[PDB]
Amino acid sequence: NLDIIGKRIEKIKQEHETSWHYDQDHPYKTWAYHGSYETKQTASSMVNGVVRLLTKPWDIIPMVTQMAMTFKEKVDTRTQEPKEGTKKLMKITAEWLWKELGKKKTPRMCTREEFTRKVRSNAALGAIFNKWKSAREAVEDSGFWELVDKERNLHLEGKCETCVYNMMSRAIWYMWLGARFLEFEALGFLNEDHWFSRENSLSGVEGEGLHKLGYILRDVSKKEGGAMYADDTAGWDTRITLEDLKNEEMVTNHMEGEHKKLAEAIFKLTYQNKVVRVQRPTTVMDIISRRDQRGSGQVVTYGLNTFTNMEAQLIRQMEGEGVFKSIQHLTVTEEIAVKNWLVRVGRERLSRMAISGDDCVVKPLDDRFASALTALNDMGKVRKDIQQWEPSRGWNDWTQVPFCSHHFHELIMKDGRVLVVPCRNQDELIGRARISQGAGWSLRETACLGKSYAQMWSLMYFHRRDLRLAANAICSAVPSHWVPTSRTTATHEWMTTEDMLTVWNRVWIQENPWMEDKTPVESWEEIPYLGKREDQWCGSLIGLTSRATWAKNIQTAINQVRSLIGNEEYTDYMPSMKRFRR
Ligand SMILES: Fc1ccc(NC2CCOCC2)nc1
Ligand SMILES: [Zn+2]
Ligand SMILES: [Zn+2]
Repeated sequence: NLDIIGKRIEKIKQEHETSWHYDQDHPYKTWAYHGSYETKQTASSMVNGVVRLLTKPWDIIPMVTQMAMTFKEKVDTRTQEPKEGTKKLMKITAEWLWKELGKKKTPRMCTREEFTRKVRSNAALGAIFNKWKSAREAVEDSGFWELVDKERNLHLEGKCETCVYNMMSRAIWYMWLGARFLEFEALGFLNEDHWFSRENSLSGVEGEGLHKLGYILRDVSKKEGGAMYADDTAGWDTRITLEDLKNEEMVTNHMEGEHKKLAEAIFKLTYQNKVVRVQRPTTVMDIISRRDQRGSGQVVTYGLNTFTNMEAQLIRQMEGEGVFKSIQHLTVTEEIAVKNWLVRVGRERLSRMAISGDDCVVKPLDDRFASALTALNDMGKVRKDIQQWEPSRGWNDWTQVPFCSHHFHELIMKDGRVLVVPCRNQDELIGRARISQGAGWSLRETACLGKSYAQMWSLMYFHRRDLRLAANAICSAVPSHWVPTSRTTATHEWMTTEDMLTVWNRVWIQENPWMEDKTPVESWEEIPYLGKREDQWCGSLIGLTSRATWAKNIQTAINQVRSLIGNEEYTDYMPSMKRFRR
């Protein structure tokens, strides 16, 4: 309690000393309360007019249009302590997993220089507005780094003053850029040096890209075993136990010198003890603490989520295989059986999984996995939309498994080569491309965001008739040389001014390890679509009157957007499609 968080609390107390009141009508049951103080403020979703003008048929589809319009009672729940058998399974598994992840990697500190390059090329690092405007300005000023230095030396002393979370099934915990630096310095190596790559972790997919995930799931499907399981956890971040946070900290056992002490302090002072500020309407700022749950930077959150998910799923596999009999207590010889399973088959069992933070697919040895629920439930990783003790539904076909919000099709080219392509309901793809975040967008910046979605569709979703047509229309309506942009950046090969056919060939043919024949494709007409009925099943409007009129009259829509943008240099991309080619 207060010896580790007090200083941070003490400090905030004084910045609002003409406001501090121990409110008595405070809602928190599971968050420890400390006090309140005066504040007054809230960024909703804006429409991208370039994408909307070129997707007119979707103006009357509520699944698209409702996406642009508009539980914090899950953060305020608690998770019971796991039993001694569960705690032992996790500690053995975590010890073993860090060693395996560390065999071909060296933990190291990330640098001011690396941090500065990050901010000067924009990533969602989750900082705040104060003393400096943007992140870009604070990183150039030496005052900031003196602030960073004071905290840095405070952390080496086992103490914390300024590392405080700000809240805003989603809950995002912003910190000041300084606290974000110190987290990146100590733990950025997990992401920067690709600890969760598939090559390094066997279960992981970090840095893969949507064009690889289907091939990875098809490779898991080739293993002998049972159904493919893809259980979602109900609110994963809220189910992270203090025992989980202590198993994650064991990465520090692999460190040395300064780095070890700096990493130990992030885990002790900011992860295993937290201070948060929350906006209440009744409008005060509440200063609450708790020891458990996930509240880190989103990039460190991804790697530690992947780690603890890999651990949980290996333990569920051990349970299905009868490695241990009960979670109440491991015998002395059960401990040696678990250790020996890990050493003997651990790497094979990791290769049976695809894990992306809280998202997993597992192809276990057999279907005993389906009813192996005691460890999973007792670790607190309770499955979503199924009754606590009901067996998991198994998927018989890798093409029907959900993963990273997608499913995957096998698509055969006219020349016999096999593509495994990513897919999701087309209403979701169109509805997302019609949304922008934040204020002060010029027409040119709105156009370049539309172009980013269009190029993503040409590379990932070329097999959907409506998206290849709409992508060609947007790229025809935006000036040819204008550069695609985003405000929150997986691999993003569509973010380029290179010819999209050249990028398609590099991604799907040249650099694709599942494609033996490297013959380049010479035109978009060589590049296939889903079957017409499969395209409709996944949300295509082909066969509707609205869609036929849109496709026939597309040059009129393109010219409407060109007239709004004005006299600029444009290319007509529609003749790359058979139907507009004379
Ligand atoms: F590009 C296309 C693709 C399909 C289509 N219509 C067909 C959809 C399936 O039932 C027969 C008609 N029109 C244009
Ligand atoms: Zn601190
Ligand atoms: Zn599909």
